[PDB]
Amino acid sequence: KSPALDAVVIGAGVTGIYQAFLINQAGMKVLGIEAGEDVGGTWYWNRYPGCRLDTESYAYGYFALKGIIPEWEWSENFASQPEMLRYVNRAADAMDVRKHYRFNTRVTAARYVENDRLWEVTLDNEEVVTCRFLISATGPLSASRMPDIKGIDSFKGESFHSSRWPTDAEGAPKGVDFTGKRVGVIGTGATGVQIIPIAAETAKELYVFQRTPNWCTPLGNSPMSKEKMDSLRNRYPTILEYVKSTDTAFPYHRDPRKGTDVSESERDAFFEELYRQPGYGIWLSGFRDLLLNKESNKFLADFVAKKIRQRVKDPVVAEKLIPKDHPFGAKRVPMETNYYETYNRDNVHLVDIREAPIQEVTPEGIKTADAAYDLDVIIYATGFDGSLDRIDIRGKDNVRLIDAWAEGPSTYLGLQARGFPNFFTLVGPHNGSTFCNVGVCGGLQAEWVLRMISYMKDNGFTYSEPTQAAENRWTEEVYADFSRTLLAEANAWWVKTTTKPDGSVVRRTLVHVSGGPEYRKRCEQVAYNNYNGFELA
Ligand SMILES: Cc1cc2nc3c(=O)[nH]c(=O)nc-3n(C[C@H](O)[C@H](O)[C@H](O)COP(=O)(O)OP(=O)(O)OC[C@H]3O[C@@H](n4cnc5c(N)ncnc54)[C@H](O)[C@@H]3O)c2cc1C
Ligand SMILES: NC(=O)c1ccc[n+]([C@@H]2O[C@H](COP(=O)([O-])OP(=O)(O)OC[C@H]3O[C@@H](n4cnc5c(N)ncnc54)[C@H](OP(=O)(O)O)[C@@H]3O)[C@@H](O)[C@H]2O)c1
Ligand code: NA
Repeated sequence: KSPALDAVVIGAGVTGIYQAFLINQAGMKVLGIEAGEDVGGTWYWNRYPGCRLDTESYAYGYFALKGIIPEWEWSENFASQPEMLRYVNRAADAMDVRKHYRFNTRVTAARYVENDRLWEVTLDNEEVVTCRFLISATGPLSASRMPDIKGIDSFKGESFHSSRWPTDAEGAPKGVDFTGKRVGVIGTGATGVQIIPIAAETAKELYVFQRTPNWCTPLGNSPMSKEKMDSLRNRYPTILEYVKSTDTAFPYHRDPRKGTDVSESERDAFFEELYRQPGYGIWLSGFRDLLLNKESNKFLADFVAKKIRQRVKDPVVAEKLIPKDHPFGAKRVPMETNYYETYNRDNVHLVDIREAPIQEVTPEGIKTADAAYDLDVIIYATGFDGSLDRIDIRGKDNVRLIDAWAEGPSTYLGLQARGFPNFFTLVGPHNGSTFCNVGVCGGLQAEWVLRMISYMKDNGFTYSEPTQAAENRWTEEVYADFSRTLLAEANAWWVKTTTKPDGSVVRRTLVHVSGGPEYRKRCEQVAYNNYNGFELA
């Protein structure tokens, strides 16, 4: 029995559509599957107020850099979601990729057929399709879901979850005019920090329910002149080589100096300058030991805390906005447009729900351990937590992917898992999404997988699976790299420690943090050497 398809690609975000385009371009038969109506992923689903890139538009736009849509015109230095969706749509047109997709269709199960070396993919628990290779591009973040909070359904006002915002016939978000309404926003991640300032413009009152403050820095967004855009486009071959060489694929690289190689005076001027410069420079152009050394991190953390105390008038509000929890840059840093100055407004209140946890949502609003809040609107900006978990993925011996990774993700090259032959996992925390410019990182990863699939076709191979030794070595290296950073202690739950019944200890990280260029170099050493570490047949 032979499969109907060379490959199934799950997902129509920037990663999946590019992967599908590439497979078809190589003269293979691909079917893409997408839950939503159309292309975009992130940029299709997230329509909340203030949704905007943290990556410079020209650097995220890999499809423009690569010469798929080089004529593309960015209107701002950090594109908003509507422009992002137009971008993805234009790319999809040029790739002529929509014809290879089933939209409005959810993959419910994927089961590997050992005797046939193929994947049975189940669509909406009904139709089954067969493919040689299954490729997930289901997103590094999973699921809009109501958060773990009692009484959400009881609220009589307007509810919004940030990743499911209601829209009008044009696709533009609706119910965004908060004139005369008392608003609650739960969560202060990158999503909340984008919503809060804009909600404040129209809301009668705004309560921010903050469980943990993040380190946020100014975005410094501005419009993009035609002159600048043309100048950038002309420089695209240089820009593409540059972003292909930095550790994150953002257009920034670490200063070669340690924090202690300069005086306190010099560090101060250095930070002051970066802080005022648009984009991630203050994080990604920092001293080389910023994420390796406690003292170095403290220099910058102390500086950013100084800035928060500058921008927020009330000294009490300010200290509750400054993290003590974690080092600077240990989470992907939220960038902001006048975030801190929002709290200076009369109609804006910070509610500390660490000290006073939410007990439940109510017909009238929200109830904390020591107060009740009457509200007309609640916005859940409460995040995402994996996209693969929602699919019943079964490998050899009917083993669940969920179980195989229960002790932490285990892969070779971040791309295949032993037990799951012919299955590629694109763009997730386990292969570097967390801190990447995903437009570039994801695109490069899809090209590598294409090259592997093409090699197998050329050689008549129909089976690929990592050896246990290659997978173990790779996964142990990924942990070792991670453990040398400050992230190890900062996010404890990012490490899975298993002490087996026999007494041995296994440590895995949920988050791969190695430099992109180094990671790709390793992938090419493997590929060139006839995919050493993969069993192929
Ligand atoms: C608000 C927001 C802002 C961001 N900004 C940046 C940024 O500035 N820079 C950056 O590098 N990264 C950013 N990211 C991270 C972002 O995930 C990537 O930039 C990128 O969009 C990921 O693309 P993707 O194709 O891999 O996944 P997605 O864009 O998430 O697409 C995955 C698709 O798969 C579909 N899918 C999932 N499961 C199934 C299934 N079972 N069956 C059928 N379809 C399924 C989903 O519907 C979705 O459309 C941001 C993320 C968010 C949420
Ligand atoms: N380009 C951009 O500027 C942009 C915009 C949005 C998102 N993103 C990316 O997408 C990722 C997700 O960001 P996000 O802001 O949507 O989510 P997030 O980072 O996970 O933050 C969710 C927020 O909600 C809180 N929270 C979660 N569950 C809660 C509950 N049950 N009750 C009360 N509070 C709760 C969290 O607090 P705790 O910390 O205590 O859990 C946190 O403050 C980010 O890592 C970011 O990189 C990027
Ligand atoms: Na105030």
